[PDB]
Amino acid sequence: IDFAISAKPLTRYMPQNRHTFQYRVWHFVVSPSFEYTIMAMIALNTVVLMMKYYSAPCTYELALKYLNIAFTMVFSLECVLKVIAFGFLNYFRDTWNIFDFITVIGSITEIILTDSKLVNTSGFNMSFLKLFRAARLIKLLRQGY
Ligand SMILES: CC(C)CCC[C@@H](C)[C@H]1CC[C@H]2[C@@H]3CC=C4C[C@@H](OC(=O)CCC(=O)O)CC[C@]4(C)[C@H]3CC[C@]12C
Ligand SMILES: CC(C)CCC[C@@H](C)[C@H]1CC[C@H]2[C@@H]3CC=C4C[C@@H](OC(=O)CCC(=O)O)CC[C@]4(C)[C@H]3CC[C@]12C
Repeated sequence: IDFAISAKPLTRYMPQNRHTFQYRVWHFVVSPSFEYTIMAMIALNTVVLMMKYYSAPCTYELALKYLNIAFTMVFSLECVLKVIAFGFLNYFRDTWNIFDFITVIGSITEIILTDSKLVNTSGFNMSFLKLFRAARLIKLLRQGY
């Protein structure tokens, strides 16, 4: 029970400036119209991962392609909305953000390499990049405790 040896610090992410940007976005990030509106985008994104099936009409496969993009942008827009509102160094210190950073930087590059302008050759395969967009399911584990 004597963990008073640690756990001294608290939040300490206050910008405390009423600043032009930093205390304009930080107010947006906190005070849920964002905490529940990103807990709803990781709720529909765990439904477009279950909606893949075998022999889809090729316009079902296309609706999922443009939905996956429409969640990657939202999750990437989240990513550059917390480097701004918290600062770069205070962002990469929760370990639940450098997880959400990796999944988005790994799913941004899944959209590109499976698109044109770059070829899938040189004996290296983009099949393992599907794990990065199927790892957004673990973002639901965060609201366990
Ligand atoms: C968290 C959950 C409760 C929300 C929604 C998830 C499931 C209820 C949905 C998502 C994807 C669906 C699947 C998507 C595709 C198919 C193929 C489909 O096969 C056909 O094309 C034949 C008949 C048909 O068109 O449904 C049969 C239903 C099934 C398995 C669906 C069953 C219901 C699933 C699992
Ligand atoms: C974004 C989240 C909430 C996913 C839930 C959306 C689904 C309710 C939508 C998205 C893609 C839709 C599908 C896209 C393509 C088709 C093929 C379509 O078959 C056709 O050939 C008709 C017209 C066409 O798409 O060319 C019939 C409807 C269906 C199954 C749609 C049914 C409704 C779906 C599953």
